[PDB]
Amino acid sequence: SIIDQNVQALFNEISADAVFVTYDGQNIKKYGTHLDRAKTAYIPASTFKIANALIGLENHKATSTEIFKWDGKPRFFKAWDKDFTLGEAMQASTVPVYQELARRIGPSLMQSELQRIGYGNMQIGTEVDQFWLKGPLTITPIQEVKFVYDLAQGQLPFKPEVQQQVKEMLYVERRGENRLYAKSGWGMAVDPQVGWYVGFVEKADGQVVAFALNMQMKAGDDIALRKQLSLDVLDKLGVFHYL
Ligand SMILES: *C(=O)[C@H]([C@@H](C)O)[C@@]1(C)CC(S[C@@H]2CN[C@H](C(=O)N(C)C)C2)=C(C(=O)O)N1
Repeated sequence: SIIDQNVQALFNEISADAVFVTYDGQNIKKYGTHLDRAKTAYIPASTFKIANALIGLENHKATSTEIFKWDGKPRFFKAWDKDFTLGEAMQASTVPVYQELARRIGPSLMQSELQRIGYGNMQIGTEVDQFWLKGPLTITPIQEVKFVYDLAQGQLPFKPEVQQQVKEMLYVERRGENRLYAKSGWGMAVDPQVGWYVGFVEKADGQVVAFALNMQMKAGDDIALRKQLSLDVLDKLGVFHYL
């Protein structure tokens, strides 16, 4: 089609290895300059916040109303120097809040919950507040896309109210009837550094298009490029047209 061409021509602009995967419940579609990336496992980085919230709510280690208090030790960013709910930390990608959550879960529950749902290679090593940021946990774009697809459908192995709560922590914007949910990620502590823009689009007519951008990142890159590249693709596909 000409849709594909317009989509690929977008990537013909970008000088970084990238793949963009879509999943509608039937077919995987892959776009970008390095298609092989879709099958390659990278660290989830801050995309793991989705499964961290799920496991934590499912196992009574937090609620979506509980306030995670700033403990006075300044954080990497100044925007992180306050109190957060898990939903608020989800949009601000507040890492220390989600590290506290991982420490509340602990290594034994975290491991067995990840085996139970089959998330990536299901490997955490020895530091329970670090495995998604530096490894050994890794996951393919195809796996991320099918994961967030089931989330949107309520079909993950978690209580339906728990998926509903983490789902709405991901809500970004709606255009007329169509809803966009998304989570970004930048694993800087690894070589190569990996960028993520995972999420989905919920039509009003029930249908769901999950998506996963995965690209290589350089120190200094445009922190906004992951989201603006994904919205351009989704518009070129006709899944989430610009207004
Ligand atoms: C997660 O992947 C990553 C590490 C520290 O866990 C994290 C939280 C840092 C960044 S960069 C920074 C956080 N949010 C900012 C942003 O996107 N905007 C629009 C201001 C930049 C990210 C990231 O996803 O970019 N995640």
